[PDB]
Amino acid sequence: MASRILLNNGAKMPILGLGTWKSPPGQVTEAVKVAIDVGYRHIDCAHVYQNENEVGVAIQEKLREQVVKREELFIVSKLWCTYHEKGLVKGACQKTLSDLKLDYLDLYLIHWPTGFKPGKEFFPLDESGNVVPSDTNILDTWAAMEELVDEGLVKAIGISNFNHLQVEMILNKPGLKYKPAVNQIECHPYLTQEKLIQYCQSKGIVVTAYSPLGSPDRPWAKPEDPSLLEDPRIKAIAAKHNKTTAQVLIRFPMQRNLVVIPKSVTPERIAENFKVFDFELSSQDMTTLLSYNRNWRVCALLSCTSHKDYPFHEEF
Ligand SMILES: NC(=O)c1ccc[n+]([C@@H]2O[C@H](COP(=O)([O-])OP(=O)(O)OC[C@H]3O[C@@H](n4cnc5c(N)ncnc54)[C@H](OP(=O)(O)O)[C@@H]3O)[C@@H](O)[C@H]2O)c1
Ligand SMILES: COc1c(Br)c(Br)c(Br)c(Br)c1Cn1c(=O)ccn(CC(=O)O)c1=O
Repeated sequence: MASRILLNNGAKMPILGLGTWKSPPGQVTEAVKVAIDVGYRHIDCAHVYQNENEVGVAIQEKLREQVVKREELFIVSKLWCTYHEKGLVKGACQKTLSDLKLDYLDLYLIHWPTGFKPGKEFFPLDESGNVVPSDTNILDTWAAMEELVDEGLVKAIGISNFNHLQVEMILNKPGLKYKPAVNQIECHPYLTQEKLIQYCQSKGIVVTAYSPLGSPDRPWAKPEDPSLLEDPRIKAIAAKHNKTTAQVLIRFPMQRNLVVIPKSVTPERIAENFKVFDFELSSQDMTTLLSYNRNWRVCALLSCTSHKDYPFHEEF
């Protein structure tokens, strides 16, 4: 589709972006310098990726050589769960601004619908292994997000891993100032998200799909797990197209009006990943892909299954 989808806030947003979860501080700068070199204009970031400083370096570097202008960059960070208490949102936002070395974000997401106990510990757990919630509610958190818009710190606000009932709850929030611009969710061939994707676009909310390649590098990957990249059925469509299994996987959600944010620190792969503004997949394959759906989640936040705002109990 069109390279820069438009958000319900006036801004357009690059449908392909560089993902930075699991990109170690020591490698992430050179990856963001490279990805910008090849053409990426969109960076997916989070405080909880513990590399924002290093990311921010690469971004400043490119501006101060005027390889790209600020207003050309679509930069996304997220508010981690330990920061939902409304009084802490602003500070968390400023901190990530300071890390990235930016005056403003193009998009700040509520990273998960679930509030954690505030601290340094990103995932605070009781003795049984479930996280320690805060009794914060979404709407209060969301309202602090809105204040960030009005204050000029962020240009848009979205949500990530929200079920539809959770988006609905914000939409129907009395006194609502801004509807969420984006829902960032897990989306890929073994989790096609047809129902929630439908719901979100219809409400005029742009859907970014995360872990498009299945996130083989996810730390808790069992060896016996399915691998998108090494699925014979998916390898074929790629050979048929004279492109890589990954390039398929990346163009797939793009042909659904989703935004997509593959992660790499491998400069070769980073650029292999951007070589997708120049072909098309057939409706034959598109529907075949959608048929592989196993309702399989890479990110299920299982330590939070007994959190009142755990989002994955809902069908969608
Ligand atoms: N909002 C949320 O809750 C949430 C959750 C998960 C992810 N996300 C976002 O989505 C981004 C992408 O998702 P992800 O990090 O889960 O995993 P992913 O993008 O599905 O896959 C990344 C893994 O695949 C490898 N890879 C990258 N390009 C490749 C290529 N062209 N060929 C073969 N292998 C390739 C990478 O290796 P190397 O890097 O070693 O090359 C890395 O190990 C994240 O980084 C994050 O920004 C958001
Ligand atoms: C639920 O909190 C934990 C816990 Br508990 C542990 Br242990 C780890 Br490791 C992570 Br990375 C997290 C946070 N987390 C996930 O669970 C799944 C994906 N991600 C990446 C993301 O949210 O973008 C997490 O940070």
